[PDB]
Amino acid sequence: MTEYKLVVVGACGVGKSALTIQLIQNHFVDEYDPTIEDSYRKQVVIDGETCLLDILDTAGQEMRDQYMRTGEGFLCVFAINNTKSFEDIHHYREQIKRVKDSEDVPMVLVGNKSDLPSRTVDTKQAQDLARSYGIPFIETSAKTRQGVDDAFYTLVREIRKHKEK
Ligand SMILES: CCC(=O)N1CC2(CCN(c3nc(NC4CCN(C)CC4)nc4c(F)c(-c5c(C)ccc6[nH]ncc56)c(Cl)cc34)CC2)C1
Ligand SMILES: Nc1nc2c(ncn2[C@@H]2O[C@H](COP(=O)(O)OP(=O)(O)O)[C@@H](O)[C@H]2O)c(=O)[nH]1
Ligand SMILES: [Mg+2]
Repeated sequence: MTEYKLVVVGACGVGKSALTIQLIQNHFVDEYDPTIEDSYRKQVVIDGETCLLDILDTAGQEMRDQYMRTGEGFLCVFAINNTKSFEDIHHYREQIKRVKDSEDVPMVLVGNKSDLPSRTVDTKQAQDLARSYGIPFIETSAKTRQGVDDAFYTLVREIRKHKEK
């Protein structure tokens, strides 16, 4: 069983906890406690490989540098109806680059809440940013579970592309 250490980063309220809960439990949580920062496991077969995913759901206030230093891949999450959350991505990416001392860190940009009407961040802005960074862009809904598996599996794939597993 190969382990993958994943970290989910991004602003409060973008749906980090809700995505993580969906992947594991196939349940959408309407409110999940914003101060619960924890680590979750999921055994999944991806491309004929039994993976044990170790997902840190970041939370709390602004041991951290430990998961950040050793995490193999990062989900950088904004909400499509939260312009500030999107603007914040630059900071998360910068800081991840710093800790890894690398422009090439396995990462996926996730634009969540795709079910909500009238996005304030359009797919073009999100694609432009992902392209600049050399990373995939995936739109999700934790509410409906759409793109949720795609985000996490694509991250596992970006990790493999970077390093032997
Ligand atoms: C509602 C509760 C919830 O859901 N939360 C998730 C939550 C968001 C706030 N968080 C962070 N915020 C800020 N800074 C600010 C100031 C100005 N900007 C523009 C935006 C935020 N920096 C952060 C940061 F640098 C890192 C980080 C990175 C990337 C890389 C290596 C690292 N080593 N050590 C920290 C760190 C991490 Cl991991 C989080 C925050 C932490 C975790 C709280
Ligand atoms: N419509 C909708 N609401 C969502 C989605 N993801 C999360 N939410 C809601 O947005 C709020 C913040 O979600 P949460 O998962 O706690 O975000 P976090 O602060 O980044 O962990 C919660 O009320 C969720 O129910 C989504 O895809 N769609
Ligand atoms: Mg949370």
